This record gives sequence, structure tokens and C-alpha cells, in this order.
Amino acid sequence: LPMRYRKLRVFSGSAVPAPEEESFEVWLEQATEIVKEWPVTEAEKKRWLAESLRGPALDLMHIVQADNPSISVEECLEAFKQVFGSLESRRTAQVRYLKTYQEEGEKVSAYVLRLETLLRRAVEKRAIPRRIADQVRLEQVMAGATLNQMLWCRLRELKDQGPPPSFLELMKVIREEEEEEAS
Amino acid sequence: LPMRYRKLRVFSGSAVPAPEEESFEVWLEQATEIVKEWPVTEAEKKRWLAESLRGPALDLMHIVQADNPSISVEECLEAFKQVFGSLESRRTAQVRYLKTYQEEGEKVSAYVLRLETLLRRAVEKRAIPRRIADQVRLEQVMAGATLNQMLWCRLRELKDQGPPPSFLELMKVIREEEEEEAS
Amino acid sequence: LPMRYRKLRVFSGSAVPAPEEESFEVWLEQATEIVKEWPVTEAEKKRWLAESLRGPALDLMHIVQADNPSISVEECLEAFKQVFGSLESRRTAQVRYLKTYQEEGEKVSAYVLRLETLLRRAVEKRAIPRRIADQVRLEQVMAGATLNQMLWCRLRELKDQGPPPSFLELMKVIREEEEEEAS
Amino acid sequence: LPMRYRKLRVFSGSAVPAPEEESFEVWLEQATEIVKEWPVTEAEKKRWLAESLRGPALDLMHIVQADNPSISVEECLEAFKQVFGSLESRRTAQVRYLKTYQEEGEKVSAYVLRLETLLRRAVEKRAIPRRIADQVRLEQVMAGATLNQMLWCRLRELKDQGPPPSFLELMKVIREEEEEEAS
Amino acid sequence: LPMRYRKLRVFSGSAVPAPEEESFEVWLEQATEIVKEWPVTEAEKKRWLAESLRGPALDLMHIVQADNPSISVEECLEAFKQVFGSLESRRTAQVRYLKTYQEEGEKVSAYVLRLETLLRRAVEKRAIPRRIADQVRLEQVMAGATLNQMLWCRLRELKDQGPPPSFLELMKVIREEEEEEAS
Repeated sequence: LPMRYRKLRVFSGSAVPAPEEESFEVWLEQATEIVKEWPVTEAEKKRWLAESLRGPALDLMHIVQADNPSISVEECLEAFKQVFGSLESRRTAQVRYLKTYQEEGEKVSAYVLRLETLLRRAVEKRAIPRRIADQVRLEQVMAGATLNQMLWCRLRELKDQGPPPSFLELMKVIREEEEEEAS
Repeated sequence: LPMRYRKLRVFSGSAVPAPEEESFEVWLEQATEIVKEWPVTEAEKKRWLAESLRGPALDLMHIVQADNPSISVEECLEAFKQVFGSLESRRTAQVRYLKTYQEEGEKVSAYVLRLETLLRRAVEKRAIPRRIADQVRLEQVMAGATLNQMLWCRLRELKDQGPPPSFLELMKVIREEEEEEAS
Repeated sequence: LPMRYRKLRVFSGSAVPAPEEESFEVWLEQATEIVKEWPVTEAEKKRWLAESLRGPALDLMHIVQADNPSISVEECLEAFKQVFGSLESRRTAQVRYLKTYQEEGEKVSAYVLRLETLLRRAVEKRAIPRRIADQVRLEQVMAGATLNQMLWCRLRELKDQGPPPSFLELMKVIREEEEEEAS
Repeated sequence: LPMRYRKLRVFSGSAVPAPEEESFEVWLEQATEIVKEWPVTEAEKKRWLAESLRGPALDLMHIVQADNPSISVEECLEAFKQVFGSLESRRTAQVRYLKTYQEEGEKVSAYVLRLETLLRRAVEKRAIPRRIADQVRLEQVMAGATLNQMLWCRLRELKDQGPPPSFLELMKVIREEEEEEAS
Repeated sequence: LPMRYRKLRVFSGSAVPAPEEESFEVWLEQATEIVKEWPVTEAEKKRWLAESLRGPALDLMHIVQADNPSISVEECLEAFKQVFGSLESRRTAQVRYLKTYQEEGEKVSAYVLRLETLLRRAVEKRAIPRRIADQVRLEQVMAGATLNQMLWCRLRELKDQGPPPSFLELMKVIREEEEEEAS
């Protein structure tokens, strides 16, 4: 049998959130689900929507409704996106990707996962053409990582051995090299 | 399917509450819902009402009932408002609004949201006429904020370009100016 | 729809309880409800009763049952009252009331609520006649509080203007005087 | 209506448990209930049984099953008792009782409850004959407690006034003497 | 009646997890159950699967789906095993077992349980033949433990008295020797 009901994800909109809160992009997934999918009455949608909000973000929702009583939940979410959503230039998406380097004590397979989230944003905002993202991924790994020289021998084969690797192919080759023998 | 049942909001009435408690004005929303809407028996209403109370506030509820056994939940909430509700002069509503200035490291869009809660109280208590609240909002932002001079050029257009802006219009113009370019 | 099920109130019987526990007089309300009202089987009553106990208090319940297998839940609660309940002389109820004075930084309306719990105990235990409790309340407020002199002018009217005030009447007159004007 | 479902009691088997865990003798009550009483399918019994285990204790359960696939839950609990249960000589039960004295700031009624748990273990393990446990209780209270001399006058009546008192009789006489008068 | 629904086990994939998280080998049991057994719709499986993930591990799941929309839950778990699963040579399994010695203040029955988890891994990965695991267990206990000399007399009988003992037989003989007499 399906286990315990799952708690709502949550969001404050604060300049420094609590470590249990989500990104706006993820709270907006839960909110889009509640709006589009749930078989529920409007005031019960609105009480489930309201129950997820904290911080400053809870405080906007009342102001917007009082000034327009005809507001649907589909319209109220459009006001919520303007105040708490995100604005970022093409140049900022591009510069924020290319500046990313491996940290102290971070593993190479941890770095290559962290770096892949930034490459998707830069391809959405048309900063990088989708035609060349697999070449741009390999060039940035060899630029930013602290590769051991047996790993260096393999990545230099992938650079030359036909087309550039996919994400899961590159991630496999890295994992085979990360393992150490005990003493 | 609708997710986990939602916890009751809570209130102590203490001089310093726990950071999880609500304002009396919000606990009184939950209490007004339980009183007016829920399809429930009186002793079960009263056990749900009681379950939300803590601090000193829990302690009043017994005293009031013993001295009048005929008391309805509609009458018991009227006694609760007298002891824990709020009293504020017209002059205090007006002075408490006009004294409000931007804090250290606070953003201009955070300040303009914080300031809008105070303008609604002052218009309820008839301190500010509802006829002029959109003019009074722009005059207080230019008085209290630490505007950069490219933002200053735009707000001085809004001051002259016909009628004064609404809340969401002003909030849009501010957000377009707050964003910075990376290096 | 009625919201989430409510957690059991709890009791340790310890010399210093955790701050989440209740007075014995309140845990005994929940226990009296479970005994008298719930439509449940005996071993399920006894498992709900048991689930609320902690500290030393949990440890008594087994000893009492082993020595008398015929024990009903109505009889087992009578043993529980003897060991954890309260004993207090008429003279201690009277002296513990009359010694009560306003604390550092406590408000007058907070003091007059705190003092009313003690006057009910002293009238149950026949230390104070129920005929005169409204006179005894006003005499103790003027004895124990740190009244400002505009409040002093009003309470000295109530002392002379016919019969002494009720609890909610006195509490109204105090609240009208507690409010301050901003600068 | 019966209130919220009750959380499982829990057990680690560790040399120092968390303060929320039970004695093995109490986790084994919950486990005996799940085994004998619940109207449930075997793999769902085994998933409820498993869900209560932590620490080292969780880790044994897998090893035992792999080496004998025909194992019933009635047989698997017999292996669990051998590794985490308790072994104690007749002489250790007797010596551990007789050495028990009142602590700093402990009340006499708290001591006489704490001491009664130890007398039951010593009568199970046949160290003390059940024929004489009420005499042995009074002799140990007068040996171990720090009695005031008005309490001393009453316990010396109980020693001589026919048969020795029961547990609840002795506990009543002690409670009547513990109370103090205010000043 | 079966008690409260049980919380999901959880996993971050982080280099240092929170102390409430499981090993990947145990989160993968819960995930294999959800995939194979639960009578549920695909998007509700995927929302239950997703709800258990945190840390870096939550972040992989989106990337994999976007690059192949035809992916089943049976295929998505195969990608999850490659990135977060475990790689270990035959020589590392063997060396990691044989190096294991008793710690400061650890009991002999606690050591012999801790050591048995390592012997199962080394027999899965074909480092130790299953034909001889009961001999290899006794040789490692006499090598690694700090045995008292009355325990030494008994284990030297088991070494010679026909076939080597099973796990529960050896664990019984150790437990009979660990107990001490009070003073």
C-alpha cells in the first residue's frame, strides 16, 4: 500500500531562506500542479495554495486579491511570478557558466554534475546554440577540472575519437577512473 | 490527489510570541472559518477551537464559560477580541506610516512591499482618504527610499506622466532597475 | 473539512516537567473524556490511556493492574489520582492568593488575568465565600498593582459607584487606560 | 472520535540509547502484539516489525533470514531475544535490590515507587519468596529512607499494628506526611 | 488495528550525509518495492520516487528524463545506479575484511556482529569461497578480539570439537561469558 502522505514543498521569498525551502522554480511546479490538475473547489485550491507560502511571499497574496475581486488562480500566479521570479541577461547566463571551476576537495564526478545544471540555463536563454552543447561541455571540463594524468589520457581520446560524448557516457568514463585500491 | 492535511495556525497572546505563531488578525481568520463554515457539532467545534490556543490565551477561555453557561461560540469570540485584540488612534495610524524609512541592505522592491501593509491600515482607520492613496504612496517612496539616479529619472517621469501608478505598475518599474550585470 | 487530527496532551509526573506537558488537572480532562465518552473497546481505551503517559507516571500503571486483575478503567484512575493529584489546606489556598503582587515589566491587564486563576481555587476550597469574591478582587488589585494616577481616578469611581465590577467589566476599564500615543 | 494514530515505540540495542527509546522489555511488548494480534499479511507484519528497529538491532534481522528462508516471525523473535535480551543471576537480583538508598533531594514517595520496580524482578527470579514481599518492603524503606520523626512515629505503628501494609496503603500514609504549610 | 503510516526512507548522495539517511543499498530496496509492487499510476509512482530524493541525488533525475522522453521507471533506476552505486575490487573486499580489529571499550558480542556484515560482502564478490566462511570467521575472531582466558578456553574447544560453529552458535557461547556478578 502507498505510504504516508507527503508534505508540501515551501517558499519564503526572503533574501536568505531557511535550508528546508525550495527554489522558486520548484515551488512553482507544485503550484502549477495544484492549479491545473487537482479535482478541487476554488476556495479549497486557494487554501492549499496559501498554506504553502511563508516569509514575505505570504504577504503579497492578500494585497493582489483586494484590488481585483474577479481574479482567478491562473491570473493570481501571473502577479506572483513578476515579484518573486527571475530576470537574467543573455550575457550573464554565458559569463556565469564559463567562470565555473572545481572546488577544494570536490570530486570530478561531483563537479561534472554541478556544471550540467548551468549548461541547460545557458541553452534555454539562447546564449549557447543547442547544436554545439556536447562540444562546449568537454572543452569546459578540460578547462576547469584538476584531472590526474591517466584520466587525461582517456579524455584526450574522447576529444579525437569521432563525435563528442553525451552526459551519461562522459560520466561513466570519469567514474571508472575515480576508484582507489586499499592498503 | 490532495496532499497531507494542514496543521492549525496558532497563537499565545504573550508579550513575546514564539516565531511560529501568527498575528491575532490571522488566528481570528481560522477561528472565524471554524465558527461559520465547518459542518460540525458544538462540542467538537469547541474542542477544535481550544486545540489552537496556547500561552495566556488558552487560560481566559475557561473563566468566561463558567460565569455564563448559555454562551455560544459566536458570543465567546466577542469576549476573546476585547482582551487580545488591538486599539489604535487615528493619529497613531498616520504617524506610524509617515515615519517609515529604508533599512541597511534592504532592497527597494522589499521596502515598497513592506510599506504597502501600513498604507492599508491607515486607510481603514480613516486617517488617509481612499481618494488619494496612490499619490500618497509615490510621495512616501521618494521620501523614504535610497534611489539610484537612473531609477530617479524614471520615478520623476511617473510623477508627471498623467495619473499616479498602481501598486503592481510601480513594482514592475522598480524591478526592471534592480538587476545587475556580471563580471 | 475538519483539519488534521490533534495530538494527545501529555504528562510525566516528574518534579520538573518538560515545557510541553500539562498540569495534572488538564491531562485528567483528556483521561476523563477517553473513559466516559469514546465509543471504543476496553483494551483499546487502555492502549490510548497508556500512550499519553511518560516519566514516572507511566511506571505506576503496570504495578496497580498486576495486584488486581478485575480493575476497570474507572477504578484505575482513582489510584492514579492518589499518587499524582494535589493536597492543599484551606489556609494555604488563602495565603497563596493574598501574597500575589505585580512583576517587573508585567502589564496591569496581564496581572489581573493571572490573579483570577488563584481566586477560583480559593473559592472552591471554601477559603473565600462566593458571596464576596467581586469585592475581594477589587481590594487585591488596588493592593497589588502599580497603577498610574489616571487609572487610579477610575478604579476609585468603581469602588464607590454602586456594586463592585465583574471580571470582564474591570478588564475593559483597565484596557482603555493601557494604550499609548506615538511620536 | 478516537484521536491521531500513535507512533511506534523504538529500540536501537546500542550501549547508550537515545533518550526517546524504550527498554527491550517494552519494545518486545509491541513486537509480541504485532506478531500475535494484528490481522495482517506476513510481508506487511515483517515491514511493520522492521520499521521499529534502529542502531545495531536493525542489522541482525537480515543475517538471520538469509541463513534460513523457512523462518516464521515467531521463530525470528526467538533469535532476537538471545542477542539483545537480559541475563542476570539470582544473587545479582538480590544484591541489586538491597543496595538501594534515597538520593539527594528525592522525595520519600518518589523513592518508594522507584524501589517497587526492583522488588518485582527479585520475586520473578525466585530470589525473594512471594510469601514475604510485604515485610521485605517495609524493612527496606526504614533502612533506606531519610524519614522525618513524625513520619517515623507512623511507620513504627504499621510495623506493629497487625499485618504489614500493601503498596497503595503505604503510599497513602507517606503522601499525608509529605505536605507543607505556606508562609 | 495497524498503527500510523510509516515515513519514507531517504538519501542525499552527498559526500557526508545527514545521520538520518540510509545507505544507497537500502534506499534502493524502497525504490525497488515502489517500482515492482505498488498498485499505482506512473506519474504517481514518479512523484513518490521523487519525494524520497534529496542532496545532489534529487538533481540528476530531471536531466536524465529531458534527454529521453520514452524512459520507464525501470530504465531511469539503471541510470541512477551508475552515478550513485558502488565499485569495489576483489582485492579491496578481501583486504577490508582481514584488517578489522576490536575497538576501545567495544564488547566482544558487538565486535562479532559488526564483523559479520563484512564477511557477507567478501563472499558475494567471490573473494572468499562460500565452502570455508565458517572456518574464516573463527580464525578472524581469535586474531582480532581481546579475549579473556576463560573465553579463550571455550573457543579453543570449538576449534577442535568437530566442525566449526555457525554464527548464532558462536554468538551464544560468547554471550554466556560476557556477564558479570555484582558487589
